[PDB]
Amino acid sequence: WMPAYACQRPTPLTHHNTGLSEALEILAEAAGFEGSEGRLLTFCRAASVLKALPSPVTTLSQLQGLPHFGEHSSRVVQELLEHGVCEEVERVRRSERYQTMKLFTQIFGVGVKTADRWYREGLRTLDDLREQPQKLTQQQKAGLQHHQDLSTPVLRSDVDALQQVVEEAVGQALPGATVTLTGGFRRGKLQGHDVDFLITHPKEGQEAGLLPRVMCRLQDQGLILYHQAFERSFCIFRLPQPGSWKAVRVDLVVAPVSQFPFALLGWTGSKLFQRELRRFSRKEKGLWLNSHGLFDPEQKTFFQAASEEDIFRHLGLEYLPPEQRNA
DNA sequence: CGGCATACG
DNA sequence: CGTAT
DNA sequence: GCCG
Ligand SMILES: [Mn+2]
Ligand SMILES: [Mn+2]
Ligand SMILES: [Mn+2]
Ligand SMILES: [Mn+2]
Ligand code: NA
Repeated sequence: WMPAYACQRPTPLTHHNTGLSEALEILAEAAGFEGSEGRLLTFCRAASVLKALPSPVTTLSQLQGLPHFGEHSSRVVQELLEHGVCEEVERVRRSERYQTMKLFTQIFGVGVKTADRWYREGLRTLDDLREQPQKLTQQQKAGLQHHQDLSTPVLRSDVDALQQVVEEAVGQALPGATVTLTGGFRRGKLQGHDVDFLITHPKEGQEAGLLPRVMCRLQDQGLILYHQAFERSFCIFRLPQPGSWKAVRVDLVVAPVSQFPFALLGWTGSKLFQRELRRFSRKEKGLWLNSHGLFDPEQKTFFQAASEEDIFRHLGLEYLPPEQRNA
């Protein structure tokens, strides 16, 4: 009843087991802070299974047979059902290690390995990081300088205003080029931590050199606070606000139209959905999937897709619209 | 036992 | 390493 | 942590 891959089942944005999935995702996050990507994946998968169930779980017996639910994840659910709280989860929640790792890794430019080094060096606050600016890359400095704004949820009004200015810069840089909203907002989310845009042109090859031209034109309009030939740009915008402005993270990607369905699929997510889809592709169908194409390593050929639907079908998967990819 | 998605900057 | 989904 |  429950397939093992997240790409084989609908996962809507609103589901019926937020309490259980949120607890399992704390353990997944903590597993990553300690350097166990395997444990992180399992806990993420178990949480995602609960998001795909049609009703709330109220008895431990409702977990029998579900993939990715073993002794550990079942004990967590069990404790939550009986006592409303899981000791392990609360221990992690309150721990200085978890709180400081979450604080540091939330910084744009800081990952687990960087945050772990700083923690081992005794650092605990953002001010501690500001004290010693020599130990900061230019990317981390931008992330730290705009951390407050970047912690404010991005709203749909922000998306619409951002798309207008991106579309204007793109149109000035290359007539006929298009801008597609991707990421969580394409999956139907009402908030987010950034905005993701995918850019192409209907005539293969015309998009060459586009992203630098777009960035220059945004910078000349005073819209760029930070950015780094390139096809992916992880920026921070200076988004006008009534009488003021706020910093917003914006990802711009350029793809040739031949790759557009694969880039759209990859950049629409969710993150777990794409990992599971790529694992399914390779492990179950012997095909290599990424945001550029779908590769057959035996024939040494690429699958010519015209749409996301074509990709799902070539993989033998029932099509899922973006709003059902919230694994 | 060993894998666990797969790229670009 | 960081980033992205 | 779970599973092929
Ligand atoms: Mn008990
Ligand atoms: Mn996003
Ligand atoms: Mn993004
Ligand atoms: Mn993301
Ligand atoms: Na980070």
